[PDB]
Amino acid sequence: ALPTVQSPLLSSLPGVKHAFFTRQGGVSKGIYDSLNVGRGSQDEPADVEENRARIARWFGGGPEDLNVCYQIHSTIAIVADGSWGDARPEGDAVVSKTPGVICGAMAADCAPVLLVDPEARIVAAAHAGWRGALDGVVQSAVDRMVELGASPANITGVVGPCIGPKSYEVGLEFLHRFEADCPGSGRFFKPGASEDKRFFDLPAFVLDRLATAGVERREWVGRDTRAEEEWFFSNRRAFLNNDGDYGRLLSAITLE
Repeated sequence: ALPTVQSPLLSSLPGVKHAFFTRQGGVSKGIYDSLNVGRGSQDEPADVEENRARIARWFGGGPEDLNVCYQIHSTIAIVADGSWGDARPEGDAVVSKTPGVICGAMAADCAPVLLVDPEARIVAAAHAGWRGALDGVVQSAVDRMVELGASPANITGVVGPCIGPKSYEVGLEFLHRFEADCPGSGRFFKPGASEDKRFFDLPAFVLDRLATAGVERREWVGRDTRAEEEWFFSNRRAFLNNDGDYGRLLSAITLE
């Protein structure tokens, strides 16, 4: 029933269920309209819990089976072998080899990444904003999966809805940070509204991180959170509209 964005690269995997959720299908009101999963947001806590329950039910489980971190834009990848209840451990990636565990990541412009090694039977959900992506959250998630038994060369990784290259405007300090800290990343920047601006291609950069991490099977679903208000929440759109907060989209994967 819940609308979802799914990838052909993951939908064919038996015993594995994944989904990049939209803003539709929930109970939240106003700027949070329907499916807001942000426990750290200013929305009604009860509604947020109901939205999380709906998503958990889509997966065939319950709220306990949902594992989502207190995201801090780090490269910290946490392993989940069971329910955390209402606990939100600090981190930006959830990894598991345990059936029933739903690994989830939240976003509203940043890039969610779902990964899986279909042979070792290991899954993971990562939160890759510009900071996490630059610092290595993708490689970290892959490394954590490997600790559980995964093999880089057998991992499939998909980037979900996020702010697109036609929507992500950034300044020169941002540009220079990437050019200096990540050699060659300048190719992911495009001409902006002025010489003082540039458009950053986040999904392309994240795909590059996956490739550098040994992930050979990858893709971006090609959905722009900022551009498609009909389907996605967007921090950038919230900024431009002067909203003091925004709804959060969930992206998750699980070993059935």
